[PDB]
Amino acid sequence: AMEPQVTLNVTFKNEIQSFLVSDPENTTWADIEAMVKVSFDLNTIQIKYLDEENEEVSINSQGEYEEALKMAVKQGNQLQMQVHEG
Repeated sequence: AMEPQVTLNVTFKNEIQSFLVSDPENTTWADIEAMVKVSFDLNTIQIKYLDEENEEVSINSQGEYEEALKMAVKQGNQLQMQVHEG
């Protein structure tokens, strides 16, 4: 046990919102996507994050989300995310 609170810093265009997610192992990618959709009024989205190689990589699944979280643990419990419409 067990990943600590993670901060998701999510950019859409020139807006950014930070979401403090208390128990990331207890979350689903579907839940996170839904939060981002509701926040930015988006329907179909692609979300990317900045990985260890400092490249934007899309998260398209629960597994890709879980891997992104493993990285966040090593990087100060935060993820820098970018959202694109469509």
